[PDB]
Amino acid sequence: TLNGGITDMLTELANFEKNVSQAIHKYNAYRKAASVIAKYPHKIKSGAEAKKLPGVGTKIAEKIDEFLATGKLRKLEKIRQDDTSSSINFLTRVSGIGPSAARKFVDEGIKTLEDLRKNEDKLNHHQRIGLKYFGDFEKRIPREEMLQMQDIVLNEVKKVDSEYIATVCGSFRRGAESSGDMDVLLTHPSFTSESTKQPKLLHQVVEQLQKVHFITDTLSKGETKFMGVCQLPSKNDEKEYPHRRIDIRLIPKDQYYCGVLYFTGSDIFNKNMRAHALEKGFTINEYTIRPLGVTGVAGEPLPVDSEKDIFDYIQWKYREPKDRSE
DNA sequence: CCGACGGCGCATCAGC
DNA sequence: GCTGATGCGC
DNA sequence: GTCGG
Ligand SMILES: Nc1ccn([C@H]2CC[C@@H](COP(=O)(O)OP(=O)(O)OP(=O)(O)O)O2)c(=O)n1
Ligand SMILES: [Mg+2]
Ligand SMILES: [Mg+2]
Ligand code: NA
Ligand code: NA
Repeated sequence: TLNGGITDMLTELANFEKNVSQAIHKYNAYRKAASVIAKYPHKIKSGAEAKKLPGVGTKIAEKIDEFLATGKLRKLEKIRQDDTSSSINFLTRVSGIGPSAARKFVDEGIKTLEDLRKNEDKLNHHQRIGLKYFGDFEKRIPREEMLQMQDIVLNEVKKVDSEYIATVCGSFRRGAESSGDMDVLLTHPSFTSESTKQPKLLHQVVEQLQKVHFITDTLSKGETKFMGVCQLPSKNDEKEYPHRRIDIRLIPKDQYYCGVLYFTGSDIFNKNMRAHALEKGFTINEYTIRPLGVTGVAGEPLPVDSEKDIFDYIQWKYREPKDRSE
């Protein structure tokens, strides 16, 4: 907060473009812009001044201006009155529900938490579990709770296989005071860039979190990526914790540093980082960094021994996690 | 003025 | 069934 | 919507 009023607006605008407009570049434009301005250590006084930031542009600057002058932005207000827009916006807040579902659902008359609650049969497993946890999904997990769950997945994993190694990523890793969700990066000897790779691995751990009731519901699950719900065990007579999204990604043991870099994000930060890499003649993914130039065809992965080596290749000072919001 | 925008997992559907 | 696309997601 | 060619 400094320029919260600004970032908010951009955020709203970005939500619009993405849910309603289905103009994903404009969505990306708005968020980068909001993240840069969020790091900005001064209270912006004008658009021009914002313009000096990378990602802030001419339009966004006129807006910031009407904004600073009126405390508002018409276009937002006016969007705010559109009904089709409010439904989509509402619907898209349901996990599993995105731009196209929300429009067909709107088209078919489903448009409120009510319409939804009586039409579970028209949803997919995904959206049904999302409907189910609708407000919980919207709550911030505070840090002390994060410390509790970590402890659990960790302790649980050890139990399945001493060898497994799980690490809590996303906003947590970035030292946040409250996450949004739980992101678990996991590895095991047995599965490497050239392994006879075991689907047993993600499975047995998922299983183990189940039997312990940590894990309550499943959103998706492949042989390397699991996406579901978990929850902390409540004390006698104490009212239970909300349900949380938890993501567990299984990574080749060996491509760990690329793995952790990726899962720690931010998403904006990675977006920015991967881009700079291209610039620099590279192409970074969760597995490897590879040379990629002129012909556009990439080459063999360069060796890496730390997250650091990935910043090195691209000419960037190491940015510890706390510095990853963008 | 204009092409490109990070890179990839899992679910679902149609084509065959 | 498989392959490719599209949705929605991290 | 912006950026960089
Ligand atoms: N479009 C995205 C979204 C996410 N990720 C990466 C960023 C880190 C990891 C975890 O993602 P989230 O849990 O969505 O984000 P977070 O930074 O952990 O934030 P939150 O507190 O909202 O979970 O996935 C990404 O590369 N690209
Ligand atoms: Mg997260
Ligand atoms: Mg997550
Ligand atoms: Na700018
Ligand atoms: Na959604």
